[PDB]
Amino acid sequence: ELIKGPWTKEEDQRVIKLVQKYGPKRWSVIAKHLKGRIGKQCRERWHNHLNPEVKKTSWTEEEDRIIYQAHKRLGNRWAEIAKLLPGRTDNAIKNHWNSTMR
Ligand code: NA
Ligand code: NA
Repeated sequence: ELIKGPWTKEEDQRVIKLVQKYGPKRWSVIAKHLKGRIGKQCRERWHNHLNPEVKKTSWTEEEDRIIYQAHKRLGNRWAEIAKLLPGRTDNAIKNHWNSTMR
């Protein structure tokens, strides 16, 4: 019933299209359109990777410290580190690191 593993480009495209239709808060409804994926999965894929919005251009020291400790722990695993930062996607973190923390 439920599928696991990597998100395909087709699935990512689908989530974006459905968010435009239902908005960023009917995750269970959006999930009905994706084979084997549930609301929670779609929600996290959006907030941790797909969301194109930029709401905060500055970073706090608390965020930097979390990234630094996670990097020592895991290395350059942006997708995993993104799970630890409430308002950041993996790409946001990757760029912040290479231009300010590296
Ligand atoms: Na589904
Ligand atoms: Na995040």
